[PDB]
Amino acid sequence: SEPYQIDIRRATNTDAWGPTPKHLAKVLRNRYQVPLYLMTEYTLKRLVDHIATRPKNLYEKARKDYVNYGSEWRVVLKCLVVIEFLLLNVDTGDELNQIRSCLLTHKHILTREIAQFKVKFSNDGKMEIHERGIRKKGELILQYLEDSQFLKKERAKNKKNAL
Repeated sequence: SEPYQIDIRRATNTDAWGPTPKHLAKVLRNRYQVPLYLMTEYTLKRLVDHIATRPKNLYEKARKDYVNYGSEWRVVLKCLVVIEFLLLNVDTGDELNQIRSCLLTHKHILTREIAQFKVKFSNDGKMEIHERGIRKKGELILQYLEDSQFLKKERAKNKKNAL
């Protein structure tokens, strides 16, 4: 119910389209009122909660109600897009360190859950490409955490057309 949470939810909704540049900018502007640690943590919690809501097998698939069935992969991918966007766009020092500390605290999400991610079913038959997309985004985030110099340069490149 907090404003930053509504913004993150908009950016990471189950809709087929988005996030737009404006959605991401809106999430980012919460840094003037909310710590980056919390923005990062809520993004991870949404990611985890939407991974957990999926059925394990056909028995539970048929018996749990499961709104968003076959489109949960989108929330997962968009949450990773938000994390990548924050890493590239927040200020050096306090803001960036807060994101990184939150990700490191929960590093298993990247090193296990995302690394091993499977999309069993998606509504358009394209499970393979969605799975690949998610693992790739997870890989990029891990690279940013593993190689500070790469992250530093990408952040500098990201400013080239800032205005």
